[PDB]
Amino acid sequence: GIWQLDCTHLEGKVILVAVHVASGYIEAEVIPAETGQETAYFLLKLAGRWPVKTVHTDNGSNFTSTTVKAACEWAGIKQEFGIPSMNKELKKIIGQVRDQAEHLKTAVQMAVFIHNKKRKGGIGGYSAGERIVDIIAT
Amino acid sequence: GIWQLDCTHLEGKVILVAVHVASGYIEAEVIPAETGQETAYFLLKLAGRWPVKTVHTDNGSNFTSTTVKAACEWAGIKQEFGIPSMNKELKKIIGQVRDQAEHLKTAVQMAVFIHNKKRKGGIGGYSAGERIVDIIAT
Ligand SMILES: C#Cc1oc2ccc(C)cc2c1CC(=O)O
Ligand SMILES: C#Cc1oc2ccc(C)cc2c1CC(=O)O
Repeated sequence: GIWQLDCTHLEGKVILVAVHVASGYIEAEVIPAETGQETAYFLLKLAGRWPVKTVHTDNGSNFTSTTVKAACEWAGIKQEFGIPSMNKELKKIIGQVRDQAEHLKTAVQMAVFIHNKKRKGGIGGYSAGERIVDIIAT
Repeated sequence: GIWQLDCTHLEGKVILVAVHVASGYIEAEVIPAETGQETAYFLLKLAGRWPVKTVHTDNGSNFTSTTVKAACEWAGIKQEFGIPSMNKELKKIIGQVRDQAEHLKTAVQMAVFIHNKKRKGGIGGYSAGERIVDIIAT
């Protein structure tokens, strides 16, 4: 149930990125402007899909949102400070698709798709999408 | 990889619902007004998360959207006509939470959460969320 949440920026829009740490599986979303509400909405969606026990963030923003607090509590997500390359390689894949899409969000989702379905170096072993299912099945 | 897509309506807003047929797992989203684009966006998101091989719909709307067609083709989703209670029991769970939320979409996601994490009749056996992971792990 361990995730990292961070955010990243492109064409002046904010991309929320959750990583399932043991798998490298990602979910992402383009949000209107870093709000408590939208982070809360993304958390509640993610927790309804996967076991989400602990979310690790690297700064204080998410500790100051009333709605994130209520989402955390509603869904039983521990907020934990501290995070003991992803953003970067998702952007490479976004640039290779960017023109195949009117909306930035469609390119973000095409990039999430490829990241989660790819095999590491293109052959053999498991996708991030397969590893997350394999870890939760065990 | 078999899903059903349908849509439903509440407080004058449209809720897109995908069901993984063997599991009963659901994903849902509140969209602005039944567009090709937003259905396409929802499909591309879903396929990046789960194996999505075939989507079954019960009418023609999704066969007339250029963007749905391109999403289908990009992600390798077969669109199939014909669907050989869900909407209804999701609405019961929405009514029990509706007041716990400013936005309808938050109540939809609280209802998706409970539907996917619940056990059938409250004890024993597996949640829809556990069955989808168990079916794909096998
Ligand atoms: C947008 C948004 C949003 O997402 C959430 C997730 C969990 C909880 C308890 C609350 C919210 C809200 C605000 C609300 O609708 O009450
Ligand atoms: C909104 C939206 C949207 O979602 C998609 C999913 C797959 C594909 C090929 C295209 C789109 C678009 C339109 C676009 O951004 O080109």
